[PDB]
Amino acid sequence: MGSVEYSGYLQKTGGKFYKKNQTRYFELRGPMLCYWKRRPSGPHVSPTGTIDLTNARFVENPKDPRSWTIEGDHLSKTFTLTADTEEQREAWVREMSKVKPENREQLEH
Repeated sequence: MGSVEYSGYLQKTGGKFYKKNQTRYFELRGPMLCYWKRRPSGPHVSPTGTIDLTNARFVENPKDPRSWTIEGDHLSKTFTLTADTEEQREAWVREMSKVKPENREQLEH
């Protein structure tokens, strides 16, 4: 797509060794997720990095409904995305489900 469908803040691991709980800006562009060290001056600004969430599965942590576990065939690695609110908890994944995939379907055999 390239356009933004949804954006907001999430909690994640961070600090030098990726251990500490830090807040970062996230921005959803179709099946692609962007994240930023800081808020951009505009959509033309490059993100810090992206995650391919095409046909990704999202499962709640049994100890923390707000902490999503993200895995899928197109995913470079397992991610954790922790919401701040109950509304975000649900909306986050829902918005990432409304979007259409861009990648070609794979053979599961």
